[PDB]
Amino acid sequence: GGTIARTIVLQESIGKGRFGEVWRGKWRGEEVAVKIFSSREERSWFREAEIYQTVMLRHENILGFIAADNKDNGTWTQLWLVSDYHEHGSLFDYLNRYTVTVEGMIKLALSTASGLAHLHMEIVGTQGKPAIAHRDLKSKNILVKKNGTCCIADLGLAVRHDSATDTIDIAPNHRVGTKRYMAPEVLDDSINMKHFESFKRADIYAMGLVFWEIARRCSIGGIHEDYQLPYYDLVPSDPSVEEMRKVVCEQKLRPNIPNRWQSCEALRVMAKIMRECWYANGAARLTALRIKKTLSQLSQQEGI
Ligand SMILES: COc1ccc(-c2c(-c3ccnc(NC(C)=O)c3)[nH]c3cccnc23)nc1
Repeated sequence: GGTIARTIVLQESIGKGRFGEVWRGKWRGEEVAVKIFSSREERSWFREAEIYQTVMLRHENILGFIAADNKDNGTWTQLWLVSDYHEHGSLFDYLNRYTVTVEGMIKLALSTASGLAHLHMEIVGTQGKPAIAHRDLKSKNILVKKNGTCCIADLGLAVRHDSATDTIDIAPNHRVGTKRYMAPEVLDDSINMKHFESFKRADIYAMGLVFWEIARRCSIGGIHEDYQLPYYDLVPSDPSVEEMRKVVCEQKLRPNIPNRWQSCEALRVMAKIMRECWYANGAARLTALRIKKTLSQLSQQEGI
């Protein structure tokens, strides 16, 4: 029989995904994360398995995929996905529990941008990698590793591009991600979903929101802000597309950038990156590769 799910023992319930239940399990003596889907969720399981098996996807800042498998308990079949386990869990959880140093903030922002740049990058060759857009980037979908760096997770809603024909591998539905992090063009449905670059640009808007969440938690001289989700000051919990659209598209508001972020170079660099991810016009936003370059130049300066 099989050598994956058969030999894994579930230990602790982690929580529920969009589809699938998440667990901490033990495989060959090591801790692993397991996501379990029912038979009726096969389409969601298969699509996530497909994204994680993309040629050349592996990267230090992308969740490490182990395997897709099935497990029959004698009554029903379970569809499994197995990955590396990260004890800190999400960046959302990490930022709620802790404050970070200037060094800590740059490590989190650089690692996030490096993972997104890798996802977004097309690699030519026999073992080429297609460009991939996430479509649901948020702090709850980024995990924090023991070394204080991030890895991008929740790849189930991703879209992949074929550069030669300029085609996207699936027929994309509108507004699939988390409403709070939807880019202006997604909220007002002006996004041209036939152009792959549109999805990459919408991911950068969401990454800007995540950088704002991190920067709030950066403590200098014991001074920092409390943890908040972006737009906590303007929309209810679980906002609708309409509530977000009125704020982001009509009133044209963005998360507030505090005055204290101008007192420190690292916070001035982060604040400038945010403003340049938040442009209503996606074509004006920075690329993930440009952000990675800016933050790498900053990490080198701070001696991280
Ligand atoms: C390809 O296989 C997987 C397996 C698990 C997850 C996954 C994880 C996950 C991963 C690693 N470590 C942890 N660690 C702590 C402490 O939660 C949690 N959290 C989630 C929440 C919702 C949906 N999926 C997930 N994704 C993909």
